[PDB]
Amino acid sequence: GVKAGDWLPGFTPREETVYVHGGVEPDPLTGAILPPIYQNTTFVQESVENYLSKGFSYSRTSNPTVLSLEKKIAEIEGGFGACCFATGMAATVTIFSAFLAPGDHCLVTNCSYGGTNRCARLHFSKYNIDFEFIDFRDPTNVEKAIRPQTKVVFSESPCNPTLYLADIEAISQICKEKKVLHVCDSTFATPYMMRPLDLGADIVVQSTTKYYDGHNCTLGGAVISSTKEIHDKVFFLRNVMGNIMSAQTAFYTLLTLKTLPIRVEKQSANAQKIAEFLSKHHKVEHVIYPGIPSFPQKELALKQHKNVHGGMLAFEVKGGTEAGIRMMNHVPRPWSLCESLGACESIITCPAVFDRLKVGITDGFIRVSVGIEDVNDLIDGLDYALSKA
Amino acid sequence: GVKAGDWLPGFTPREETVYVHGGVEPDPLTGAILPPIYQNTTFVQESVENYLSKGFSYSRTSNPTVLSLEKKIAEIEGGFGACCFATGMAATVTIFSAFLAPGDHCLVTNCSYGGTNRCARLHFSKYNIDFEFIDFRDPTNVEKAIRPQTKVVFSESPCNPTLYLADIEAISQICKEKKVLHVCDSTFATPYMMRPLDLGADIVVQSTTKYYDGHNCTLGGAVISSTKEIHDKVFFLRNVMGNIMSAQTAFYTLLTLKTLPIRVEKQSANAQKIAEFLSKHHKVEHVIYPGIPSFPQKELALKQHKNVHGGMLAFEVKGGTEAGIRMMNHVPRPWSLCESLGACESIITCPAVFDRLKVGITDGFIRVSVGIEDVNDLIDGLDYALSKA
Amino acid sequence: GVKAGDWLPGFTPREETVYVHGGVEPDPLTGAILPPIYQNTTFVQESVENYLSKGFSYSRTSNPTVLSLEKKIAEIEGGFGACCFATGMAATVTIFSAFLAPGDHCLVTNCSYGGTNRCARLHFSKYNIDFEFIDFRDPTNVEKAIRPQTKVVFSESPCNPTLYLADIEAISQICKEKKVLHVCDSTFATPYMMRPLDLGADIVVQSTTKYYDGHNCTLGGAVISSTKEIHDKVFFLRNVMGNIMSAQTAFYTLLTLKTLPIRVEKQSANAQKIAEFLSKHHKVEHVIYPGIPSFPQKELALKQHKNVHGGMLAFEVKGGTEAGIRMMNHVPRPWSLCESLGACESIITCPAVFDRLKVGITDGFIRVSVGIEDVNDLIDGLDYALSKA
Amino acid sequence: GVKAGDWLPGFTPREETVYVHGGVEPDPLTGAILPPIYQNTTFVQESVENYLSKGFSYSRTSNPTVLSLEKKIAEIEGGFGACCFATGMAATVTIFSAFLAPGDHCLVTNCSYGGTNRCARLHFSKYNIDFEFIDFRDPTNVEKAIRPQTKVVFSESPCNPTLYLADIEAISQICKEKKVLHVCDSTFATPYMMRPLDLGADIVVQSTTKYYDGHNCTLGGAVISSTKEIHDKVFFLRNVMGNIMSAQTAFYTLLTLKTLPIRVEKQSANAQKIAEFLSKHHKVEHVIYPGIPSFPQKELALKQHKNVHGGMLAFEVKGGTEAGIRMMNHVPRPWSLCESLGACESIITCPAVFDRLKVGITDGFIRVSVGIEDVNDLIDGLDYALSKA
Ligand SMILES: *Cc1c(COP(=O)(O)O)cnc(C)c1O
Ligand SMILES: *Cc1c(COP(=O)(O)O)cnc(C)c1O
Ligand SMILES: *Cc1c(COP(=O)(O)O)cnc(C)c1O
Ligand SMILES: *Cc1c(COP(=O)(O)O)cnc(C)c1O
Ligand SMILES: *[C@H](C=C)[C@H](N)C(=O)O
Ligand SMILES: *[C@H](C=C)[C@H](N)C(=O)O
Ligand SMILES: *[C@H](C=C)[C@H](N)C(=O)O
Ligand SMILES: *[C@H](C=C)[C@H](N)C(=O)O
Repeated sequence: GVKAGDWLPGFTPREETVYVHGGVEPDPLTGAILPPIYQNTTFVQESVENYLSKGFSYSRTSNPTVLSLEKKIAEIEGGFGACCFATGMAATVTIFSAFLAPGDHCLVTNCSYGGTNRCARLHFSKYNIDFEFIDFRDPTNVEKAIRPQTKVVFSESPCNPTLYLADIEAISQICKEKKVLHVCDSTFATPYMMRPLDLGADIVVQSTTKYYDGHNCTLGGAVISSTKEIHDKVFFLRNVMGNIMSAQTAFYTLLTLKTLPIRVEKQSANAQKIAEFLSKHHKVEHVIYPGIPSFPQKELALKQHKNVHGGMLAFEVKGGTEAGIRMMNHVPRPWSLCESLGACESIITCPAVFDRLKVGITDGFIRVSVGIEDVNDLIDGLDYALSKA
Repeated sequence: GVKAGDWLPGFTPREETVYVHGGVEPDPLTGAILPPIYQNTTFVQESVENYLSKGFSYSRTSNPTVLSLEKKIAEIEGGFGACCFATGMAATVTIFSAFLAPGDHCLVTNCSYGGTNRCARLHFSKYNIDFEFIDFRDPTNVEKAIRPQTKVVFSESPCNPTLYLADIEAISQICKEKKVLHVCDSTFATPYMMRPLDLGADIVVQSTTKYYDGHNCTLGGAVISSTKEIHDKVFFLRNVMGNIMSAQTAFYTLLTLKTLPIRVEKQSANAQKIAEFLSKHHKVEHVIYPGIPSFPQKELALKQHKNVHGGMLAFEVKGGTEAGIRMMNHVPRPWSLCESLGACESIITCPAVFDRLKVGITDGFIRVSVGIEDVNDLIDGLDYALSKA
Repeated sequence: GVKAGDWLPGFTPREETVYVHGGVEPDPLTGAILPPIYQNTTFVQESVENYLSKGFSYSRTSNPTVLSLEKKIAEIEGGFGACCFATGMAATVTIFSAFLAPGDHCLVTNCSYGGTNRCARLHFSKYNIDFEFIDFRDPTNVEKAIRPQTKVVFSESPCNPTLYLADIEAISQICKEKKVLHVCDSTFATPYMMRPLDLGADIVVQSTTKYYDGHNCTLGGAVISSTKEIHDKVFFLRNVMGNIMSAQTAFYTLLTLKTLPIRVEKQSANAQKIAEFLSKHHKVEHVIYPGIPSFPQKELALKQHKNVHGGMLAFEVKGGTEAGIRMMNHVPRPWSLCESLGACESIITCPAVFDRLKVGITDGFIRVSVGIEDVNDLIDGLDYALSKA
Repeated sequence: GVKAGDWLPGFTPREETVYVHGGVEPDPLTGAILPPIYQNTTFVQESVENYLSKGFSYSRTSNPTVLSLEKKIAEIEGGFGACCFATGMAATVTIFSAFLAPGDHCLVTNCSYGGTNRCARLHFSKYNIDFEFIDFRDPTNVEKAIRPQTKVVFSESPCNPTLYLADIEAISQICKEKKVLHVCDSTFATPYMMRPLDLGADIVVQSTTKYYDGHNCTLGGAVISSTKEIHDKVFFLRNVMGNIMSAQTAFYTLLTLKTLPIRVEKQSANAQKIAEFLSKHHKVEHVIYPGIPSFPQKELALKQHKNVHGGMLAFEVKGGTEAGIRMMNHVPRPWSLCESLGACESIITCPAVFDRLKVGITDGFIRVSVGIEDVNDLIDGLDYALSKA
């Protein structure tokens, strides 16, 4: 006995259905199929006694549109709850703010996203928090570097920009044994390819700017928590730091998330073909893509990646820095020369120009974000650029 | 000589590249990869003499964000130019307002979208314009029905809600011989499946509300004209009728159009499987889908549809009206019971309750718009509803 | 016995309170003090039987945000109901579309807004509708020009750009005697200065673009009807023409309307001072402003205008067209040289350059929209411009 | 030589002109009178060498719409530069993050906004930063409380919710002598009433949520710095913390700031009349408003407030807590029972329920934010509620 507008009780929607509908139901007041945008700072209360009945009071603390996105994101990533932020850096910084105090130690991948690196070094370390950067490719490095003061192990997989993988299940096992928080930044992967919470991570951080948005439209971040205790700590501190996502951003991301599976499938199919083309090009010294046989962590890629190997790839042009620069300066449309990644629009950048040599970022190293354009235009443009290297 | 930011000279970008990038280059002032939203009524002029240098004066007439969308739409549909409107109905009535005058005769598909039918009968016919509704399935019917006062032949394909097809190329040949304007509403098809301007139509009308948007987010319309003379008449009259699209809607549509190929591929693959499922179901009386082998206009569908047979299908439940209604009252989530079509969210519609019998709209007749959810959830939901019917 | 969140029963809110709160109450579901933006095309129905319970089905026909604005506008203008449109021209054109048929006659002010003029002449007259342009300054001209075929008398007061007044109560008396519809465009006045429905008009048309918005942000129109029968006709035809306002525009206008009284008071105080300054300047041949003693319809202005004499003024520079042009070309910031009016930003334009001499628009004639800047900057800028005339 | 579009050289525009036009010129590309919304994540670079020519790379770092708002805010507040943030709390915590390090002492008003108090105690003090809450009413208290480790003196004026004043100029003289940073939160005052940078403060923090917005529409924060060195530290750290304002919020705030002078004039005139009414009411125990003659810091208010005494007031109901609660449960529309302040809509707040006794926040203590409704409706509503108390 269930009617139009109910899910059938006892059934779990399958993956692509969750991207379309998770966290959202038609508006109860009007039936609007999309939740309205609560572009609104404050919420009227029925009486002094009934404060917070209806659930809301002030949009810095929580907002209904933002909360619909958080419910969707928690379902997609497999978490107890999620908090959404103005940016991915805000999400990351809130984890550092909540879980570290002076005297604590934090292990971070040495090939982090650069911003994560700069916020650790140039900011939180003034609170006498010890950040140690290590090679997460071997989990025993993590196990050996954990101290009694270690509170957080912060992995990223694939890693910005070298696309190293971290074995998330094994690191989680180590972190569970040592009772330390395992935080994983899986922005490059997407939950469609890898869900760190499924593999035992305690927290996931996402830049929703990148693939969740996928359109170069909005900035955003999310923290997805494995437990209520962690979630409530993140939520409380978000209210204090004032870095919640806005209702309009959340509306845009509720919309673009619906297509994340078909976008990432297309981007990943394009990236596989581009990586194969570059691996045969004589001006190209090395290609990094988890889907080609030369990838050094192929075994882990096949264990840890679902569905696809992602839209990110990297390569090194022969001839070092001058050659990388000539190539960049001649990459034609439809490519865009710019920062960011994950978008329908294909993007290329040179991480070093825009030492570093021990992090993998060699002289002619190029990070490529593959979009959903026709792959022949993308390949023709790279081939032209490489003719100038 | 080609540098970053230039297209390779002498290359036509491929189709999916045009969906991503058509009509848009990075902002010249800032490099912004998306054009900014010109949420702005009026445009400052540098002098009386240099009036309309920079090209804009007032947003009812033209607006830069709307103009970017129009360039993209004209490129995708293969037209000389496009005009964007607040809604598909505004686009349609602007065509009727511009190209019909008292004493004129207009042939319309008798299976027209019901709105198009009702603006003709209940509104424009008070101006002594004669609208004749005829069966467009056989082009010879069109040729035979043309009269000395015929000015417009207004086809639609597939037709709302019965999915009858019209042979656009054959009708265009007839219209070209008799010197009559051919207008085609290809809302249900999408330029990814069928481009009437390639098949000889003089004008295309689109409800961008449906598939161009594809997210239940915005209303919009577009008129794509084969020639400059037609385009300039539409543009002039849009300014007079005050029914242009807004900048914010144009921005949303510029974003959602980038994924139209992958969305329509996913929706159409889902629709093919749903239509096969329904065609085998013992409580289903008839199934209409241009891609299943029993489709009555199979030969024209294979000639006229490019990649897919679309996301729309229709079927009738055995047991007549009471069974159709019981079925629709029990269709569970992920389905939505509502009007409209074309969206990521799958939609089930009852065309009678949201004579009718003469041209297909039967008792238990159900119009289905297939979204991008997991097809197995969609089928599970219909199978539940059918078992309750 | 009434509590927080109720109006006291039996009391009518006063004028400025209606601009702040009319048509809107906190969201029942969340208490949001502002209504959320229903950026949403379609609305899910509970069952086939309960179609249109909850009130909505499709945003071309009606949308909740748009309806909140319509309720506010109907209260502010004193009408039974209001319909909102994509633009003021759409509102006007819908009145012509609904109330005129071939053979009918329509009286229109000869100093109309130009667009109204061009849509009558260059478009509706092809339906054999006879538009006659007359001098509304004397009501007996209206009474003498009414024919048995006259269905609409269309007044505008103050008139674009000459600021002639029409005696709205007297014209209404004439129209009631002859049983013809009196439609008044009171865009230049605002309901804060004159409510034609209070003076017996049957319909008001507004470009909400101008003062209701007041920020050069959105386009919009409204039709406010004196009766249910008129309202329902406008509503039905809006659904057919597809020219409804969007939810986002309605949200912007729900916000900017809150300040219309304080904006228009400031603009009107500035305009009075500017008009006094120009009336003494030796390069200025004539100044038109209802608040200065030289205004020809001063008696009617004092009868018909409440609170203020408005933010619009006009003047003629000595030396004809070349002098008007030199002046325009040298009007400095904070002035903007552009079309439109009613905004926080002061705007100046020359109507003729951008015969006409019998409509009042003389050679050196300048239409001025006064904003809310400091009046000394505005006057200093005009004085500088006039030194170049 | 000055032409349309130029300011007169050597003239400082007056204050209300800067609210309308500060930081914004017509779009160079199109003449758009409002800057377009750069709803856009990343910015295309023309070459490796010309990196950050055009001035933008990524919206977390800087965005053109946000930068226009920052220029306007810096002009209005009288600063070298401004940084805009997602919220006022983000602005505040960015100040604490940049200018405090372990071992540092910080003096804060004991009547600080409660959020500011709770980010200090419950968060930054875990970094061995000592926050001391002292009575800022007498500047000598500040001078006496400074210690060798004092780095920041953080004043607020008027204070949330008690409306205590701090003598900003005297405190700035003390801070300049002791070489200590003076930060002033003048959210309640608005730059129209009081500019701390003019009174010697080193930094101003604003919740733009409140009066800059004034419409309950957006969240936002701003930090306005007296020097380049301070501004560059704030900017660098905003990029690291990921808490910048978004382009859409900056667009709303650019619009709402244009009317801040006339809004605050209207709200303050209403608040003066409400405060006089309350001061005469037999069920009112105490009334706090800086403009009524019994205000305890009347002399400083007359020295420090420019045009108005603001829209905030507070009062206590006779009969203690039960009476205050009965009163608030019966305050009718147009009042809203909720958090926040500064808006067109009048708001009544209970600060305890939305120790406290030591610094003013008594039993029946009610915080009132006066909007721009008709003052007689506002008073009628309070008089009804008071009669029920
Ligand atoms: C971009 C990014 C971030 C930072 O997110 P923003 O949204 O840019 O603040 C963090 N981690 C990774 C892997 C990232 O790519
Ligand atoms: C929906 C539709 C229309 C009308 O478009 P709106 O955007 O709803 O005004 C016209 N033709 C077809 C085939 C349609 O489906
Ligand atoms: C501007 C105007 C119009 C047209 O309104 P739009 O919003 O520009 O379509 C109609 N009447 C008057 C008096 C006007 O000023
Ligand atoms: C509201 C407020 C804040 C915090 O600003 P948010 O925008 O709510 O984060 C800081 N100071 C005062 C005085 C405030 O009123
Ligand atoms: C980070 C820029 C600060 C950006 N997302 C990138 O990786 O390019
Ligand atoms: C038309 C509603 C008036 C709608 N697009 C439909 O066909 O459902
Ligand atoms: C009309 C332009 C077509 C505009 N509102 C004006 O009067 O300037
Ligand atoms: C703060 C809520 C956390 C709010 N601006 C208030 O003081 O009401």
